[PDB]
Amino acid sequence: EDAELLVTVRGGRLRGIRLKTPGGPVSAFLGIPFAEPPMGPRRFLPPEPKQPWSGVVDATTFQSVCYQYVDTLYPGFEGTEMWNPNRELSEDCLYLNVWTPYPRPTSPTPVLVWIYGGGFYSGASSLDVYDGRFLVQAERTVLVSMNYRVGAFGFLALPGSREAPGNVGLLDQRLALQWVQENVAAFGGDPTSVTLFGESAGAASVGMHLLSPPSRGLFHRAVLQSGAPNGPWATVGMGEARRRATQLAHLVGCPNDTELVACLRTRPAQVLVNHEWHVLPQESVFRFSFVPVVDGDFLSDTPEALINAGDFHGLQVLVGVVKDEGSYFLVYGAPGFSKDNESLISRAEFLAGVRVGVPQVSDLAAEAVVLHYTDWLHPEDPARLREALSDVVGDHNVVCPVAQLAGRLAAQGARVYAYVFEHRASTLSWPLWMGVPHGYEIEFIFGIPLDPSRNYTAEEKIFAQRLMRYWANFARTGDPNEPRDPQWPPYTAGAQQYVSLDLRPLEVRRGLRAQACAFWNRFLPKLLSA
Amino acid sequence: EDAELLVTVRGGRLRGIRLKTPGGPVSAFLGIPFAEPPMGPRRFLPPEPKQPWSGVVDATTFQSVCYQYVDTLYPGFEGTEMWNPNRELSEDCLYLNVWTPYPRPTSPTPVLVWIYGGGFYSGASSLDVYDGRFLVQAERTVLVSMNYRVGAFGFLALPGSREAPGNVGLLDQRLALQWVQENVAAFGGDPTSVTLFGESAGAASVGMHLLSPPSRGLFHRAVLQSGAPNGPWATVGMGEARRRATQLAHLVGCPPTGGNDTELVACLRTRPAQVLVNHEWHVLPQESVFRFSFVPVVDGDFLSDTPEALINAGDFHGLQVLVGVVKDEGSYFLVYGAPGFSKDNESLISRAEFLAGVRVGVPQVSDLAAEAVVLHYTDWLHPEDPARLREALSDVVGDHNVVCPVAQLAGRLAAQGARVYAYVFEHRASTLSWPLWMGVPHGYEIEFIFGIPLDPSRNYTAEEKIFAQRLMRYWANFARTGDPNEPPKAPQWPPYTAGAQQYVSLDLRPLEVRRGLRAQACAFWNRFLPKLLSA
Ligand SMILES: *[C@@H]1O[C@H](CO[C@@H]2O[C@@H](C)[C@@H](O)[C@@H](O)[C@@H]2O)[C@@H](O[C@@H]2O[C@H](CO)[C@@H](O)[C@H](O)[C@H]2NC(C)=O)[C@H](O)[C@H]1NC(C)=O
Ligand SMILES: *[C@@H]1O[C@H](CO[C@@H]2O[C@@H](C)[C@@H](O)[C@@H](O)[C@@H]2O)[C@@H](O[C@@H]2O[C@H](CO)[C@@H](O)[C@H](O)[C@H]2NC(C)=O)[C@H](O)[C@H]1NC(C)=O
Ligand SMILES: COc1cc(-c2cc3c(c(=O)o2)C[C@]2(O)[C@@]4(C)C(=O)C=CC(C)(C)[C@]4(O)CC[C@@]2(C)O3)cc(OC)c1OC
Ligand SMILES: COc1cc(-c2cc3c(c(=O)o2)C[C@]2(O)[C@@]4(C)C(=O)C=CC(C)(C)[C@]4(O)CC[C@@]2(C)O3)cc(OC)c1OC
Ligand SMILES: *[C@@H]1O[C@H](CO)[C@@H](O)[C@H](O)[C@H]1NC(C)=O
Repeated sequence: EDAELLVTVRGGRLRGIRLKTPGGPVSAFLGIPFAEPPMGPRRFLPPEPKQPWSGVVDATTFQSVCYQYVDTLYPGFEGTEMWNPNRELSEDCLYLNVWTPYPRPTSPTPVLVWIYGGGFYSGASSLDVYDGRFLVQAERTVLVSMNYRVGAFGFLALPGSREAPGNVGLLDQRLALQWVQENVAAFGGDPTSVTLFGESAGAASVGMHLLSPPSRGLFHRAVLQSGAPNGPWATVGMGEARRRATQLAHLVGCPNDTELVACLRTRPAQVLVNHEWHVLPQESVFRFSFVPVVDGDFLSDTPEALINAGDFHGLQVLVGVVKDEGSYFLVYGAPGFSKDNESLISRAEFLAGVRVGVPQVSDLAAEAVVLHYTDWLHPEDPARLREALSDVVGDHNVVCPVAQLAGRLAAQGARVYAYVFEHRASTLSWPLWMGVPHGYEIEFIFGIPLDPSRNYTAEEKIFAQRLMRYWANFARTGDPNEPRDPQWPPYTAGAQQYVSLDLRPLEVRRGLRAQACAFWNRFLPKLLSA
Repeated sequence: EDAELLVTVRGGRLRGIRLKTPGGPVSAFLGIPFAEPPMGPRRFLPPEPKQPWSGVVDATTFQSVCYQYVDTLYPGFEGTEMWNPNRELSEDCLYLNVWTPYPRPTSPTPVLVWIYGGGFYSGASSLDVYDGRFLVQAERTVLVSMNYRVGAFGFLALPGSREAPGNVGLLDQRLALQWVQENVAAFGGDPTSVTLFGESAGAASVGMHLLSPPSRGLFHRAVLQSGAPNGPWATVGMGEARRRATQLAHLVGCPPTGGNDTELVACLRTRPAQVLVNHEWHVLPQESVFRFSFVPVVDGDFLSDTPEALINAGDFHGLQVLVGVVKDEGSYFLVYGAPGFSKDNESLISRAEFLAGVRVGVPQVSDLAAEAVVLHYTDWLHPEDPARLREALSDVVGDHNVVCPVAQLAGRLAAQGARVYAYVFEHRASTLSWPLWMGVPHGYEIEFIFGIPLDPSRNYTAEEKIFAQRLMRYWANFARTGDPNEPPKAPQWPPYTAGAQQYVSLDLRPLEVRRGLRAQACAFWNRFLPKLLSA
């Protein structure tokens, strides 16, 4: 019996499992319950701490995936399947995972906490691409990831009601962060050095914890990869949340908030999932039905407001984007797009594409998008229209919200590091026209290229090793830099410096699409207010 | 008596003068009356045709400059004085000039008609820079130029009223063109080949003649240099013109505000010309640049609709047009009103001076509109760089007032049947006295088009003399054939079209072909901004 795989936490005793990497073993504790199962009367309610157990919890395998919609746009295709649930779906899904060096560290090790993305409607901590073994072995951190409720289960809100208050998936995350404070020491972790990191909705989540005081006490540094709490998709107001909750009830045949939630509770989970997409008010890309709601509670104001009025002295943040943030989303709703052709759209498709990509704005607002994003010397050229519409969607949803966050944070006391990730994985199965799509930096941050049984090049392995070193340096010190030799300077609102991450050494550049983001961040809001 | 210097026109007999030019003699008939003097009771009224006379009128020197404001921002400075009146001011100013080859052409010769600019408030055909002797000598065309009333005398309007209907300066121009039809043959000119050309307000006037059918019969081709009838400075609506007329009258004590139009006008008629002139600048609604008090008025008469609407709805088959701009359209205007600007320093403005300059440069738009301008003209990697800010303000003013209106005109004329040629004039004259930062300012191609560098007393380089010869050639080729190209191995000037948008650079190097008249910038001014102003 291996004593390194026995741990006792506040609720009871756990048995882990030893895992192999090419660098040596690692200890993992997978499927640790951190909340009571949010089932039956508990659906839509905030999570309750897991009651203590007798005996030994088997923590040797990933637990169930939270109920969520499963992608079937390209059945069997690696590019979609790698994001899909790889364990059975269940509402009993509130488990977290801890990876630690082997043998377990005997002194306080810095903790990385991963929050997965997936539009707040999908994702799982068990996905291969989020495997913590390589980071833990190579950089000697403790790594934690949790499942949190997604879709209606995590974000359906009838604001004001006690039966469906909203933001419960965010409370799932907070609760797991509380669990880490109380229990990570038992694994060698140091509860006083917890770095949060997340991608997409995960990054939006990280930012939300930054802006919510009951969460802010539970971690020390933050990494936001291709996502921001101020993204136009990342939150909804109370009115639109109520409307969507109400449209979901009617689609599944339910009728007073109390009677409405009670009827929703009688419905099989899969039935709610089968109607995921149907509650959005208009045809769109990069929009998700059930997202965090601004109701004065978890967020006391909009993240934009909270960001502008925050003092961020004492915070270090790492943020960044991939080279082609918009491309992936176009195959899921823009007319004329497919992974299976060059998606060389027409001017008319570009224009209908803009209405989809910037949903719910006035025609004047759309015209201003079209103006900014048309090359008026080549207004009708298919390849430029494809790149331009990718830019529209990527800038609006990701790049410019991230730039805004970085600018405000740096100007209000935080030390910010920014990157653009510009390497297209040799193993990437999405077409070449998609460039470096959303999500495709992650396998490199987790050092997945070190897995022998996969097809990455020798250069790609070395690259993954650089990136794990940046991320872990940042977790340990608040600064990604290695000792002097090409340096990664902090991002400031004036100089606006960021680095390109690819196979070549660090290259410093200026401005996160400064001209485009001026439009989205400075001009467009004024237009929308008049 | 010299038979060449004697000519009979419908009105009576004329005696002209024989001018020396470095390439040979030219016959000039300067100061031909074409209207009854718009004096006294005829102030603000449409021009009356000149009554026949007995005997011989001496057309031997330029007549008076029409009453106008005189610039004193830099007294004695060559750059300003070259534009100022060089004859005495008078309301008695409706004279035109004809230059013809000596000996007089035997067969009918194509005619160029010049229309000066100066914001509809200033200018004269007598200026040295508009001397037609060199064009006529080099290219054997007939050149005509006319005076027309400017300022309140030309464009004060109380719309609807008989006593000050507005647009009489444009009617002055039209009467001159009728005179050309009736009389230019007597000088050896061809009334069936008449090409108008003008710069700034003159270019805008040319465009208005295109858009107004009774004018349209009087010429065949048009050249618009750095101006367009659709420019935001070039017309006002009836209400704004009335407001301005009324504030002028009020500033000079008429009536002893508003009232009977007949009475208001009669009171204005008793004021000395100079009294009106002194208050001219004072009626503009806000502090501004590139704005002028009394300009053509859209009243349904001369212009049946806005020039914008007429350009859009018009059929321009059978028409050739040549249009263009200088390299730095906006710079000149900035020293006449934008904070931080001077000809006597580098005008390296602050960001705050830039924002304030935007309000002045784009007057009478919403705050949101101004914000859109700041967004499109700020470099967000260098938002406070003084040199860049100076340049960008120059571009705001140049694009908004000149480049974008001309591009829109060119695109619409091309799309709708006209052969269009477009240019950008990029040579900065060796003799230019304005500071280096202004680059190639508004108005500084004219001296080259008119061949002024051939004038021995002036100190242009030999290359500039060659350049001027090339330019005169294109203009004359265009006037003769509707096509500036040489009827060889010489680089070709391609038509401008709404899709390819090709134009040429004019300078010391040969023709270089380029695409887009500030196409990105102009999409903002011509496509987006108007939609924003509506909403
Ligand atoms: C590129 O493909 C899109 C999408 O098409 C799907 O995948 C293709 C490879 C092929 O199997 C199509 O038949 C599929 O629909 C094409 O867009 C579609 O055009 C059809 C009509 O021709 C229309 O009914 C669909 O709605 C369109 N799909 C979308 C997403 O708008 C597009 O034309 C292809 N581009 C080419 C051929 O250049
Ligand atoms: C550039 O000049 C302008 C305008 O000024 C004139 O010419 C200068 C060469 C110098 O002799 C000035 O004193 C002249 O007035 C400067 O702007 C002016 O500043 C004065 C007071 O200093 C103020 O009353 C005026 O309103 C300003 N004029 C404006 C705003 O148009 C400008 O500061 C000069 N730039 C420099 C010195 O860098
Ligand atoms: C099939 O039905 C539909 C599916 C989608 C749909 C699916 C979708 C996304 C998206 O934006 O829209 C983005 C996405 O979620 C990612 C790209 C994402 O957001 C972030 C990260 C990863 C994991 C890479 C992802 O979840 C991977 C899975 C993705 C592509 O799946 C949209 C629809 O409306 C147009 C729709 O029909 C109404
Ligand atoms: C001194 O009083 C003022 C004068 C002006 C003023 C003067 C002026 C112009 C102009 O845009 O505004 C442009 C101008 O006319 C030209 C550049 C032009 O338009 C076209 C061609 C030429 C001949 C070169 C010009 O007429 C030459 C004379 C110019 C420079 O003179 C503006 C004022 O308001 C800010 C003002 O104060 C109320
Ligand atoms: C203005 O006054 C004159 C008298 O001097 C008169 O003949 C004319 O009809 C009046 N017009 C109007 C509109 O009152």
